[PDB]
Amino acid sequence: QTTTVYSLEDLLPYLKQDNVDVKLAPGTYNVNGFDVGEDRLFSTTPLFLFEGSNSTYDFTDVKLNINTVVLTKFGNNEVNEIQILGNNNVLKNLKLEDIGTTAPSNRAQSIVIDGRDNRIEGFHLTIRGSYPYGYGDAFGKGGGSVINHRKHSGVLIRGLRNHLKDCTIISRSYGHIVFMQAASYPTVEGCYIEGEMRSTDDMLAEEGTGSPADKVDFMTVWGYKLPAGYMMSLQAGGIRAYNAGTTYIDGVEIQRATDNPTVLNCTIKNARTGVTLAHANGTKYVEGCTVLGCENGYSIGSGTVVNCGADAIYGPVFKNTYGSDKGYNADITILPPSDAYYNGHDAVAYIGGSNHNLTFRSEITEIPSNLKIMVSGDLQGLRVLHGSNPSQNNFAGTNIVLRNLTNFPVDLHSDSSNITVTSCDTDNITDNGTNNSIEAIDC
Repeated sequence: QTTTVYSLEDLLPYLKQDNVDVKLAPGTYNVNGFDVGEDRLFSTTPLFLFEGSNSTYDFTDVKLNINTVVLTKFGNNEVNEIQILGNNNVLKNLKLEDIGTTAPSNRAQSIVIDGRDNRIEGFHLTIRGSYPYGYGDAFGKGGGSVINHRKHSGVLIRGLRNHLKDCTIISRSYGHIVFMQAASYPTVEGCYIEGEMRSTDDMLAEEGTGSPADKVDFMTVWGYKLPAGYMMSLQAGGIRAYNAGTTYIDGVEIQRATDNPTVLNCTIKNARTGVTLAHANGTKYVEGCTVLGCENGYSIGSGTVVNCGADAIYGPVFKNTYGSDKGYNADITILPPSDAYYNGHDAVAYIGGSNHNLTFRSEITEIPSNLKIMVSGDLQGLRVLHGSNPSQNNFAGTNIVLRNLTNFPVDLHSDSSNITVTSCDTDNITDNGTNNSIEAIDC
């Protein structure tokens, strides 16, 4: 009972209907500035507002090119390209590309998933257009920013039991790539998520150019001049959950934290973090993932990370977020480097909180001398120097199992206690903590 349409104009009325089975015919469809206006294709934002329920939309072999100037055609208002408000919808196989790099007038998201039991599968999304682009979050990601931002993020998962499956999300925009706000039981599965990087040294080389960073003398939002020797993503989170947000289900506005997120078989490359779910409540579960060249690998706060890998070229593979982290169980492989090392954090892992069970595995034999597993201590992390983000650094670790099946050294700080360490080698383990146990393992 599939209805096939051959233009965006004939597609739009179906987005208001329940129980439809619609296919946009293979082809290339362009959305330009002249398509936005009262008498034009798109009079309102979101451009594609899926209000119906129990519908299926087939975008196989559809290329949708959206000119980034459309992000400025709705005044000082947020522009979403796609938003799902209905329930039990399936959208599949769309290839969506932002054309050009024009920044939104306010902010933008490519896709916002509200409602319940929706699935977006097989999408290929290229995100462009944001301001400032080139600094990551160094000069602001919220209010009071050093440089005023106009962010543009990829997929915002909200609602209930919403599902992003087998998608490719490429971001060249300052914003999250995939993030969750007020989402209950979201699932991200089989996705490839990719940003790009820039060194802080390259940013500092803007001295004397009159760039926005040069005009503030490179003073970051963290309270200090941008330090040399770090590799930053130009994006925010690869997959990042919020402890806040607004969603809509069945007409009901809901403000709540993300809860019960699941991330399965995802690859995240060159983002600010691979998988960060520490701010979500409920059960956090991450399995089968690969994090490459991110500033941080896995930070879920509490729950399970199993059969996951990350390299350590730009940041630690593992970070406890706060000293209140409790019950973080993790089995992480430190992968061979995906590119040259540029890790100014001087750690492959930062461990704290209590009652964790942590296994690290690696076949790396060539260990850079600045890389160690830290239990407590003063992490030289880009965003936590000099008292910045104080709850995220310099906290105690107690009652933690640490199985170090790697050649990386371990430093147990004086704030660590009751750490049960097993390790391939114990000669490179420094123990300044209280009542820690260190035992050797064979190979």
